[PDB]
Amino acid sequence: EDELRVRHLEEENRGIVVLGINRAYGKNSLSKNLIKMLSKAVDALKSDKKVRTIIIRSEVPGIFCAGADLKERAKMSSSEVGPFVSKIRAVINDIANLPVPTIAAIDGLALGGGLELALACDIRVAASSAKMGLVETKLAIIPGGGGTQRLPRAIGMSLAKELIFSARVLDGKEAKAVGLISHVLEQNQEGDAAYRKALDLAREFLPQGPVAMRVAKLAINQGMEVDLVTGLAIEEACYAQTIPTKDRLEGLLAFKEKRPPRYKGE
Amino acid sequence: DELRVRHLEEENRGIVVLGINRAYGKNSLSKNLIKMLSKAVDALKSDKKVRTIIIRSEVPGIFCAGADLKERAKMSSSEVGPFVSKIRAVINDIANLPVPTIAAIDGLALGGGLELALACDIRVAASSAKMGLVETKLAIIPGGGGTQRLPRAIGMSLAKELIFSARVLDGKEAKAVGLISHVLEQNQEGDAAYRKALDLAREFLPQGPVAMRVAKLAINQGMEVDLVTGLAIEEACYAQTIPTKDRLEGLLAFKEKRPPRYKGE
Amino acid sequence: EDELRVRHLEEENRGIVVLGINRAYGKNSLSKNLIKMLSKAVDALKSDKKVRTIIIRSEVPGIFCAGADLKERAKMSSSEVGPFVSKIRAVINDIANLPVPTIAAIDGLALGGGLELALACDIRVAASSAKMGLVETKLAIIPGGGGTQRLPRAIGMSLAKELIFSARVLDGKEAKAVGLISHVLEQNQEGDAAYRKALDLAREFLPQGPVAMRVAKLAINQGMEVDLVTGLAIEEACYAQTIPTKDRLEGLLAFKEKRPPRYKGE
Amino acid sequence: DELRVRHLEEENRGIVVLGINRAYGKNSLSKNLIKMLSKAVDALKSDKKVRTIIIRSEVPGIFCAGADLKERAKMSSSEVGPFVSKIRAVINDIANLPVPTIAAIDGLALGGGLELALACDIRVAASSAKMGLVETKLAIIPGGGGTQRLPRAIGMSLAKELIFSARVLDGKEAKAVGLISHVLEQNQEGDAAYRKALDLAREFLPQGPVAMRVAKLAINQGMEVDLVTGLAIEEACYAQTIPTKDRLEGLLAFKEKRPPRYKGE
Amino acid sequence: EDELRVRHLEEENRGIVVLGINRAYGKNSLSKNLIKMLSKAVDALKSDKKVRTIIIRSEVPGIFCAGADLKERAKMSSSEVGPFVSKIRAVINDIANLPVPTIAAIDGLALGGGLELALACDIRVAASSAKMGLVETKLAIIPGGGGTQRLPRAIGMSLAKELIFSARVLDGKEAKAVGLISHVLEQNQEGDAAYRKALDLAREFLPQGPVAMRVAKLAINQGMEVDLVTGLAIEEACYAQTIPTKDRLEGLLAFKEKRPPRYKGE
Amino acid sequence: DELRVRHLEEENRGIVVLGINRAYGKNSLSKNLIKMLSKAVDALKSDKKVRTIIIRSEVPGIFCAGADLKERAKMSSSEVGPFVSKIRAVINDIANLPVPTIAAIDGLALGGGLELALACDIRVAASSAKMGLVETKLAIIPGGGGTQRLPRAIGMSLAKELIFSARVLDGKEAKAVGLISHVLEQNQEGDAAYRKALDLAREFLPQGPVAMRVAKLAINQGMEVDLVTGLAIEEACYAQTIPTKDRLEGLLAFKEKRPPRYKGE
Repeated sequence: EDELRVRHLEEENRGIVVLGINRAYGKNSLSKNLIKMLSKAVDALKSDKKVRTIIIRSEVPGIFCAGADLKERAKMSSSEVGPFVSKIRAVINDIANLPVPTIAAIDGLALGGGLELALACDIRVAASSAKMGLVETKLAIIPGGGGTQRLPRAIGMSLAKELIFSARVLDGKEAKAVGLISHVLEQNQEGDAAYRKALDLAREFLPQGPVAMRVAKLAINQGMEVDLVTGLAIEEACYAQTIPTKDRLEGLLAFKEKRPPRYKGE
Repeated sequence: DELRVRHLEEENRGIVVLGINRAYGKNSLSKNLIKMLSKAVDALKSDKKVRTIIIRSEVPGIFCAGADLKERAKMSSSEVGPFVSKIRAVINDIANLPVPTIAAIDGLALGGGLELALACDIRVAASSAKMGLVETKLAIIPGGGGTQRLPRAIGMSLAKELIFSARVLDGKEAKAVGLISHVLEQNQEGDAAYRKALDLAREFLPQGPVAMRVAKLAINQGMEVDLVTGLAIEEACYAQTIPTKDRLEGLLAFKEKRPPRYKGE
Repeated sequence: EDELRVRHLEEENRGIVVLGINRAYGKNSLSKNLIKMLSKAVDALKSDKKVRTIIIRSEVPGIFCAGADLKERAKMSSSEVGPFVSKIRAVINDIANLPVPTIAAIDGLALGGGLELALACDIRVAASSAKMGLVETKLAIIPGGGGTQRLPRAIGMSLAKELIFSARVLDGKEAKAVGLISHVLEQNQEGDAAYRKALDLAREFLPQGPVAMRVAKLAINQGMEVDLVTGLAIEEACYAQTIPTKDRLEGLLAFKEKRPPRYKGE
Repeated sequence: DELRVRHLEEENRGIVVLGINRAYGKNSLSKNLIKMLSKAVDALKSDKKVRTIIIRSEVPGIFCAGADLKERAKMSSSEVGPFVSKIRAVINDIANLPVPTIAAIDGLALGGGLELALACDIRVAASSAKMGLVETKLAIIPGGGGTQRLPRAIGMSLAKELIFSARVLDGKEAKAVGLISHVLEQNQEGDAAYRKALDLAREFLPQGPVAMRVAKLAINQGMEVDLVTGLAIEEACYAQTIPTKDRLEGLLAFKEKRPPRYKGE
Repeated sequence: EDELRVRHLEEENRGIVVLGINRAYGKNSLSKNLIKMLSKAVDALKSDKKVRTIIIRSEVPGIFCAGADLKERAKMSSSEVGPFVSKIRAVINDIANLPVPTIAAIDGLALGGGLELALACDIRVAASSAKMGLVETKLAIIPGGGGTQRLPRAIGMSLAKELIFSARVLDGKEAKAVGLISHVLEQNQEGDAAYRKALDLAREFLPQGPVAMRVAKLAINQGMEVDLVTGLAIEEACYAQTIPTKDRLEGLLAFKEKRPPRYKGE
Repeated sequence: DELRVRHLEEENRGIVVLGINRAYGKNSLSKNLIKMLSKAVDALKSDKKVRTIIIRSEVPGIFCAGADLKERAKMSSSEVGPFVSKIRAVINDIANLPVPTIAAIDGLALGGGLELALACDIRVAASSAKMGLVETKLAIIPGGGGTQRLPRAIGMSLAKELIFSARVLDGKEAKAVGLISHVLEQNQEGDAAYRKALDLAREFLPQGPVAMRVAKLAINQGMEVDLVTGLAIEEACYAQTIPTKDRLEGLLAFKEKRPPRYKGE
């Protein structure tokens, strides 16, 4: 439906695919269709084995994603609200589980599902003028896209609570100071400084073992949600997966022959 | 009495202040203060109008110096364990208070005192405030949840060092390690943190009471289990806001470009 | 052997035992023998009852521990790498479980197992010029010394992922900003500034009650890996252990007589 | 035609049956049956009327022999991992269906077939039905969630023995070790388990739909976390039934001494 | 008043404390008042020092507890229900946490709260003709006294689901068969068959060391709800508490002098 | 000399037996016996050829009575705990052995004895054999993992009663409460369980050793975390058997209608 565009970058960006929300008419809000195309796209990248890094961004300057579409919501019966929100929550959770490194490039507004979707990404970067927050309580509801879970895990319980309790919106610098994002940027002429940084950062990921990068992501993600000892067991099992791989050997041979490894993800 | 409870009014209505007032014992956690604090906390649990609670001291220069040492000296070994557990219990009840909580540290917060603050959702302290857990200097350990909440709030490393060294920090340092959310210059009235607390509390009053309560649950409960279960807890908590009158007011208020009128239902 | 030295300091520093890696010829890499010696050293202190605090450092300037010895690994078959690496993960985890406070003095390079060895310590102190990181992904593998579990817990999932995905190395300054270390300082002409500071901090731990210090480490370490309610029960059971000790009485007396306590560790 | 999804009527109205019909190849979890199955299970997650789901086979003697060995030999190791995970995935969705699920074992249930059965809430089998996880005899392990659900259903010890030995049990034995709740003697038609599963589902139909679904959520989620968190999950689940019309109907019906008639809301 | 009575058995039962429910006109239902009285009694006993075992039973023949009072519920605005139910769930959990061993003597009907209270006890004993179950789904609600939690734990998930789903009611015999109870016996001419058996069982616990018995309960209850490794640490910290006890040496001494132990709870 | 490590052969090739020979002490866990047990179990972890381990007593009528009371009464406060932790640490190492473990209870198994058995994957015991955890009668509590393994093995309620009453059971009773998986009648040789253990152990020899190892891993680890993470571990483990030569052999043997020839790798 054009609102979502999945691009597979070429040349020096080979290995990086991009997901760009494009829906100005609705401030990139999460409409019933946008999460289907989104869900559709995500399920596809799951299996896509040639991908090495996924960037999520907006093609509408000044806006990343305003969250759920309040308009469509007012037309939903109480017995329909829950199911729809849960759908939002699940598509975002699917994003948090994408096989490869993920980067959310915030160049504009990002509220509710907008920020929540970015919270599902591994790393977040934003212009200093970008605005983001979870303002659900002001509407007598709560973040329904995992924000009640990922925000506290990302910036700490106390700060996440203050933000949700006050439904306060932060700008790039504030977000960076609280830890919400790793890199804060200075918006440029075309309003894509964040996306730009994301591209650069992603390139730093391309030269590594595709198989290593994935199990490493698994070890980190799964292990953080269980006791450390079990977490250690998970690392061992992820590491085991890198042993019978060619890249493991192509890497040891790359340094012998003093040259950039030619990993294949094998 | 040694514990004051007051429901603020007007532009502060919806804020309940728990004020410790035992200048005599430096606000130490005595058997009585603990008994009263417990009643206070359980009552508030049921209160339907409270939208935020502030825990502060009504004695300048002191927040709470932890457990009363004069009493401990008169306790038999078979009494100590149960007593400290009674303390750990109340602190945890305070940690589970329904509405948002804010500790206003304008004085010395040691052991039980600091642990009480750690049980609150947010902490604000004056620059000159001194806080810390120095139990190891006494051959014991934090028994009010400190060994648990401290590492959770500032991280294992920083929390361990503080416990191992039994180091006391000031407001500036606590802000640096993330022990508190807001630090500020103590005013001449000796209630800087308290004032700031009030300004921050007011920022909570406008939100849907139901939403605020289950939002706290989703957070407090979600953090202590795996993310997937947390997401389920989030769904269950959201579910409760859907069939509320406030959720509609929220949408309507938006549609009529006006401030919402939430009633907690 | 001179490979791993164990210094039981005394008088003024009594209670402090230091572990110094001394494999200058191999950048202090975690060789087969070093592991075996390190393991024995740990297990030894694991029960030593005099100890009050352990410090892990290098006696080779500019180098802390380069991590796994890339050389021995070269002479390993795929059916052996796993077991070996798991052996490392086990010793490093043994270090994490030492009964007393542990400090890692970093006055030089800390990569892979080396940085992981430090993460297993309670406190990390380094010189702003010291470099550290987990570069496994560049070689097509992942941190096998517990790094996938300890790096996200110490500096947060997002940054931890960025450092591992990009295989970036940091200096003390950056490590301080990311929260990787708790103390950073300028290197001295002796190249042992971290050690100096580490030793100073260990001294602050000496006056405290020994039994109380150990159960406090158990409570914190253990409670951090289960729901908070259980941690509270764990705190309770750890505290109960200080109740009938002589030290606790000595503590209340010292306070009464307004004097310094004489803790015997019982 | 390979996958029949029927919405029964009459006294069984509210029961949805999913029958695997591929005698062609002993109902093996092939690339196709999987896609169709996933489509089916997904569809059911949103099925507003269903009150209980029964999974059975329409090929006498065979339930589901598990992963398609024929296909497995055609895929490179680079394709194995994914497909096996796809299985584990669809079976996991079956485990989280909103309503009560019943697996009727009237035939051979091996590997994925038995793992599919463990994803259901309740299992019933004919005494002559053979079931098991024999993965080890093929140098692999159960990849349909078997290593997790079997230990959970029958306990560690027994589950390990069954998996270490790759031993196949019969209805009676399966019933002996707890692998199933209901065993009965097979019949001429070869559908005794299915028939029993129907009479079990009918017992479920009369209860309030909402409470039933949230009851399942509370049970499934609470079991995978500490008891305390689980009690909070319970509370949040219970809360969702308070504001329902069915809840008042229940009390209304009790007052009038009549059977309640729940509509979901 | 006497709607709940606490008896401190003496003679050969000294140490045993019977908690009986005497509220016949409401089938020992959990009303505001009984819940309150019950909570105080429970709280009190929680700090009682001479208790060795607590037995919970009904003073009314043919009835244990029919759960919440439908009467009060009918007269209860929705915003009042959630709070009142959590209060039953909380008290039942305090019961689950009592210091010493607890036994539920089911001599009559045990429905909802009643059965849930019984599940909060460590051991359940019931007359063969006793009726027990959770029928909440028949009322469009779910168990709210812990049932969705304690039933699956006690008898397994599959069996727990089927009982809840069909809202089936079992008898003493059928309860023993599914593991809902540990001991089942034919009723007597007094109607206190389960109680008499519970007394005989309670007596078996008396000769043991009070402290050990307690920390043992802590270790079992707490370690069960967390990973085993952490569970093993909780056992360590609980064992530790028996080491400095005088009773520990009594057991040893009593053994040497080949004679019965005389423990005094310290 | 008091602990016999023996690698059987011919028909039993692959099985190794841990023999506790120490009648001059009822096989009590002495600081020295533990020493050896730890070193033997530490080496078995690296043994490539081992496919199954069997812990047995070479002393008839006695399996293991636990820690040696005598040495204990010669230990000061400070030594007890450290020592008991050594028992718990080894028994735990045992529980973590890479391959299947079968405990042959042909005689009295108490305290550390039963706890040593609880650490094995499967427990086989004579009908006359006696086993229990009687620590509470000694004013202490199970210190080899019993407060944890027993409750997970036979249920919380039963485990509580066995530990609270500190009663002893006989093979028959152990069977009905799930404490053991197999019960026999003791023979003239006084080694009934052992024999069963071997027969049972023979059923394991053929399966893929790699699959076997990662199967125990998945089961042991998944049972202690949430189900969802449990499935992840299973995937990660299934992953390890994919690139092996054994898996291919499995598909080949089947194809060529012949028994599988597995050999790790």
